[PDB]
Amino acid sequence: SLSVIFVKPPFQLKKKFQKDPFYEIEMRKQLQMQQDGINNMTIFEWLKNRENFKKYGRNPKSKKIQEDFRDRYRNAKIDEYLLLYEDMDIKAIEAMVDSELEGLAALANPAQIAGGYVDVVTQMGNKRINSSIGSQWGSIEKGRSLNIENELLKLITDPPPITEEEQKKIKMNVNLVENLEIVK
Repeated sequence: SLSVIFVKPPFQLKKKFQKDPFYEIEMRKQLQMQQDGINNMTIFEWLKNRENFKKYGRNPKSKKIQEDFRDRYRNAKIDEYLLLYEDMDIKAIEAMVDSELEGLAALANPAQIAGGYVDVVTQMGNKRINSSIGSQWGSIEKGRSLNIENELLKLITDPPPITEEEQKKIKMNVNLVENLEIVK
């Protein structure tokens, strides 16, 4: 196993998300899923994805994966609502579902700057709370995602070091949710 890496600086619940209590709940939900997404990968895996994202950029395949899911999810929800509430006015249901989907985004767990190069999409989440996380991950040259890689390198290079062979068998171990910082 490995020592926990806490994200530095902590993620922030910005001013405009403090009004409605749903946003706090969602930010934890979303940071969790991104956390779980990293801790599912191996040290070598994560470090490669970050290597590639830095060297070649965003993966064009991922936007298509996501829109394809939206389209499925849209139709899936319509059927759920048709059959659950007995409204056969599929145009009404379609209107309603499309409202919901306006403030929803396919969730890349984790984002691509944060080592999720080839993500498989399966859940929807608040588009804005998702874009807050996404910018707070920072840039390649500076930010929270960088601070995770640097700390993770010191861990593997300090003695007794970790070879690629052992990198491929130790899973990531970050925490993005304990220290969530509510702006004051």
